[PDB]
Amino acid sequence: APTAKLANGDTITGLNAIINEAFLGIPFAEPPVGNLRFKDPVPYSGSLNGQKFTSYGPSCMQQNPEGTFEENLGKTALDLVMQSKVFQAVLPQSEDCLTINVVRPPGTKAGANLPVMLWIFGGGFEIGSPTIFPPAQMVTKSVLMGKPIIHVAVNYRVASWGFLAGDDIKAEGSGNAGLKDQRLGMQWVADNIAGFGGDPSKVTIFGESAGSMSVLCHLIWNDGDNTYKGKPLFRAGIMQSGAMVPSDPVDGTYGNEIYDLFVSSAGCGSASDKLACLRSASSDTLLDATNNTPGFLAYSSLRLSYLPRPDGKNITDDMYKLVRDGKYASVPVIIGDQNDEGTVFGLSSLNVTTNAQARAYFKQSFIHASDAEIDTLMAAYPQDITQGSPFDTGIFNAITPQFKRISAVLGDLAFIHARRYFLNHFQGGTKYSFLSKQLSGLPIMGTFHANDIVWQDYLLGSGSVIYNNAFIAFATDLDPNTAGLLVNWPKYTSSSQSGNNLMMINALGLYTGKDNFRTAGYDALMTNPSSFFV
Ligand SMILES: CCCCC/C=C\C/C=C\CCCCCCCC(=O)O[C@H]1CC[C@@]2(C)C(=CC[C@H]3[C@@H]4CC[C@H]([C@H](C)CCCC(C)C)[C@@]4(C)CC[C@@H]32)C1
Ligand SMILES: *[C@@H]1O[C@H](CO)[C@@H](O[C@@H]2O[C@H](CO)[C@@H](O)[C@H](O)[C@H]2NC(C)=O)[C@H](O)[C@H]1NC(C)=O
Ligand SMILES: *[C@@H]1O[C@H](CO)[C@@H](O)[C@H](O)[C@H]1NC(C)=O
Repeated sequence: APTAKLANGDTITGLNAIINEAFLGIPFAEPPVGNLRFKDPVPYSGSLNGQKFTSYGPSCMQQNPEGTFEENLGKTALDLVMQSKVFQAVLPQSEDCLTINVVRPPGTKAGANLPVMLWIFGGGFEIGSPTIFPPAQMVTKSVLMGKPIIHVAVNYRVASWGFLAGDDIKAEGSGNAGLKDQRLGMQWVADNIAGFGGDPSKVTIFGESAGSMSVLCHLIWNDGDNTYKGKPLFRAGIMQSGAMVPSDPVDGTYGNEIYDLFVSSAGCGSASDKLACLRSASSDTLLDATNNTPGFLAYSSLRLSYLPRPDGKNITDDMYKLVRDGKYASVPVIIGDQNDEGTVFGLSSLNVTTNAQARAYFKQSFIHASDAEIDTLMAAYPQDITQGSPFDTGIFNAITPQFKRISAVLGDLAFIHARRYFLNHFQGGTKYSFLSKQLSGLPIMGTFHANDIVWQDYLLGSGSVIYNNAFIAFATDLDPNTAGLLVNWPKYTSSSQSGNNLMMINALGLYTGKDNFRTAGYDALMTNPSSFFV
């Protein structure tokens, strides 16, 4: 019964879920299969008139997080689970996965002109899909606050299929395919969303983790040109854990190293035209090859095999440099973090137990860093177990003498101080920042990376007034304060400003604070960001 009219005039039918109306599995691009593998997506051209969209399509192919070229039980066990029929029955995957999803308040009709919140899932640029991030909580809340919004989730290619790099990809101009899928989805929204009751001039893009870093990539995309048909694609962005990607270009050292290993595992090591050889390999061969390169939970940890990289075309340069140079879209922004971002990633190196070992690991991970730089970093992030993450836990959580130390560095470099760097240089619009400590006390993990997904999509907690209410107010009014919070959210200007510039969250509620913690670490990492690029 719920129906919507697309830009071409097609009339589609959806699912009435009582609490909302969903249109799930709408294709937005041609299947990037066979000879279209690794290439920019192609707009869908067929007709959908008369078709019904009542269920989530399959996720793009997924890389085993324990994947690696070494043989280990974690990799194997994980393969057994993902490849099992029950798992494949619950969470199906396919290379034919470029679909978009629209969920709206009950009774919405075209012409409602409601703000749109476009969700970009995260998953290490290696796993994930819109299916595991239910929008009901966000949609119900916007109705209750009398500020209804339309939730749009776009699917995009992950791992090798969406982020293969190296000299061949570069030469062909096929870099950052997965970000191009997201960019096409945004154009699909600009063209079609009105028919669903949405206002295309009121789009706020938001994502968590790799999805958050994706949001930043969209601000600096095409050197800050976010227009399509002369109009902005989005008017605001929200970043939940992640800003700049600390990465070398598509044709750099590790981009080629991973590419060579992928090609060899694919059995294309002898082809003179390896891309052509990859494009005709079976789906299982490419899957096995991908799982033979390191996954995000493997020892390599955040030194990712697949991630966005400057390609000289769409991401014209070092992302830190682009933000420093003013090459971004001029939109207001909300960016925040979870107190203990690094704890899950610190679990990947529990065999690093001595200071010498920790030094070697950092050396191995940051190939452009000098001894002197590695020295300043290890001085700024001491072995002292009270200093590490989970933060403020004293002598607790010391699985090994380096765990808390390694966790602190990874979380700061990848998420926390990267956020500070962004806020100190971004002058494109009003900035608001938050820091959550909602789970202080949770053994080992603390206020871990991605716990915000639980409070935003699954359960109500103290953080939910931020993750739902505050975000919906921002999408609607460009000010999180219209949410009617008990604590005013102060604008952020710089980390060295006078008073409180951070909205904080604890188990009891909100309070404000300052973004002035671990400044030695910030200087050790952000003085010359590129020294720590992967
Ligand atoms: C030492 C090496 C060099 C150091 C590093 C240097 C540079 C770093 C460069 C890049 C870093 C980029 C990292 C990007 C992303 C990190 C990877 C990541 O895990 O994300 C995760 C981000 C969140 C995300 C999307 C992931 C997987 C599945 C998701 C879950 C499935 C289920 C669960 C629900 C909450 C379950 C319901 C629960 C109940 C109780 C109701 C979900 C949705 C929580 C959120 C999860 C991946
Ligand atoms: C911790 O374990 C990792 C993973 O097993 C070790 O790294 C591997 O070590 C073997 C043997 O030296 C090498 O063949 C692999 O190439 C390494 N893999 C990677 C991804 O680096 C690591 O040496 C161990 N760390 C310590 C301090 O002992
Ligand atoms: C990427 O950059 C090229 C070169 O400027 C441009 O022609 C192309 O449209 C861009 N792609 C996207 C998806 O914006």
